[PDB]
Amino acid sequence: NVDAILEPYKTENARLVKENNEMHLGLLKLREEKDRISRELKAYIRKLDHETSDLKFLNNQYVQKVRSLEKDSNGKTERI
Amino acid sequence: RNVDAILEPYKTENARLVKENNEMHLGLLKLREEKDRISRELKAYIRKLDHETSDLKFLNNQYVQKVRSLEKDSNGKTERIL
Repeated sequence: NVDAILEPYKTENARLVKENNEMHLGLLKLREEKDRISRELKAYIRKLDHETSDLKFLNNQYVQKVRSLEKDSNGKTERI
Repeated sequence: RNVDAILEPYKTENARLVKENNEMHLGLLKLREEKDRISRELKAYIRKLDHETSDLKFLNNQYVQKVRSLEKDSNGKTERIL
């Protein structure tokens, strides 16, 4: 009789425990996806941030050469 | 009061599980939005760096063409001197 009184509460509890476990795992799955994504994209950003820095350095290297070659093309006109 | 004492743990635990499940159901929605926001923001910053790279690559070739142009003249002017 006690078992018949308790059965609805034991069934509901089992339903809620199943759901609680599923949601804990779901959150963990999702936080791992977010964590995996963020670290991948942030790494690819660092790779592109290096390429930009190299291209910016190389562009200044050409600016210094253009100023050097323009001085030479001016010295050669003084000689002419 | 003995039936009440037998069911009180399930009544309490069930109420605790419902509260937690509701909070985690919101937690999942909040988390999927955060993941989508993070992904959009980082993928956008990647595109911003992609354009800068393309502009720097185009500008670098523009300097390569000028260096070849200036080197030709700096060679033609030496020939004129001789």
